[PDB]
Amino acid sequence: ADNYAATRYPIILVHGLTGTDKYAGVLEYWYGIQEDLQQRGATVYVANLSGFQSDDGPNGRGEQLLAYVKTVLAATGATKVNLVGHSQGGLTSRYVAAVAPDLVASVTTIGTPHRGSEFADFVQGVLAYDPTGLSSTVIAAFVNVFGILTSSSNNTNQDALAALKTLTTAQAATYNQNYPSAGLGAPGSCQTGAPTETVGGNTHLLYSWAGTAIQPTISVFGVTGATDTSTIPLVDPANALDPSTLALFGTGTVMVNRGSGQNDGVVSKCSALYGQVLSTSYKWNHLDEINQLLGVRGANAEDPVAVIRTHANRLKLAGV
Ligand SMILES: [Ca+2]
Repeated sequence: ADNYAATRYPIILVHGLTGTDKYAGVLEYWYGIQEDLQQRGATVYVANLSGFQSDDGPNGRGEQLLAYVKTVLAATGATKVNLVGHSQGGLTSRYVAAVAPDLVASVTTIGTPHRGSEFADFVQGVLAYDPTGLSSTVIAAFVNVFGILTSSSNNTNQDALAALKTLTTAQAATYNQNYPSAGLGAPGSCQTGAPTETVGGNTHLLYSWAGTAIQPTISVFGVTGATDTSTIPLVDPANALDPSTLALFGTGTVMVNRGSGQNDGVVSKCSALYGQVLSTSYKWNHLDEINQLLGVRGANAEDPVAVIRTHANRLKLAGV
């Protein structure tokens, strides 16, 4: 213990897809990160939202988080919170920052698809290929039951198709239209915006970082091969001990063929840019960003727990 990560305002960790579980259910989402932060003097809360849903909407994750923030403020006696989200959680965070600017002090997005995911476009295109349209109903029924069963609170508010639609490239562009941010650059620019945003009296510190383990190598006959820079070639134990390692290399290959460029298996570099970009050089796949699975990472991957801890100190020195 010490006060290295002792920020003025409480930190709320915001999850992306999968299960309406903040963590727990069958394993914590932010693996070992809450314990580490607490040990260094931080007040941390983990949001428990719908794993499958859109961010906006009456029953979306955005309104669920707003409610949660209010509960935390009432409990801690604090006046604002620092929001840090991974994946879709970064989009849920932007919603609260937009809808309730006076209750937010900073927004940090880790591997967030601000411009959507090319892999999402792929999955939906596949689903839409069924001329009878029956598959979409069955897979939705299957993913929804999964969500409620994996949910810690066994939340019945799941909508697999809404969540899929949300991570889509086209839908993201509409989201950015409805919930603009000074941290965002022009669409199609692959550029970031300003490091802060002042929503009338309230100023927000904006940060982001991406993982770019999946790099495009060569193209031949149309296809482009990719490389997983987070692992030592072939022999890396991560390939054996963490099944998401190879899985994300594969989804990352599909993305490279959809013109995404370097990515983390789900989100590309350009789609993740927001506010003050601390780095896009991390050799991490989408799940390494949150120290998964069970803390397993490739030999070339930076320590995610260390980066997040260092960031809580960054906020502290910034005054939030
Ligand atoms: Ca991993």
